[PDB]
Amino acid sequence: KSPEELKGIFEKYAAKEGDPNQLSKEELKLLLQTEFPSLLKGGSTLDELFEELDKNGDGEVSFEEFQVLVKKISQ
Ligand SMILES: [Ca+2]
Ligand SMILES: [Ca+2]
Repeated sequence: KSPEELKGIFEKYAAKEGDPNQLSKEELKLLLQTEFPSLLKGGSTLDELFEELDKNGDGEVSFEEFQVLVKKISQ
């Protein structure tokens, strides 16, 4: 799924809960569940995965750091 998809995915889901802009750890959950269940051919759990994803801040991800996901979908 191209950059132009994933850009539209991230934004919509980042706005699931109170905040419009970041992906919370518990917000990534729903995202993954709906859109990536078969794509997660790994061992990594949510929290472990989030903790690759979020550079060093610790509360919520945003598209910036989500580009690690955009890489790892080829991984
Ligand atoms: Ca949010
Ligand atoms: Ca962050």
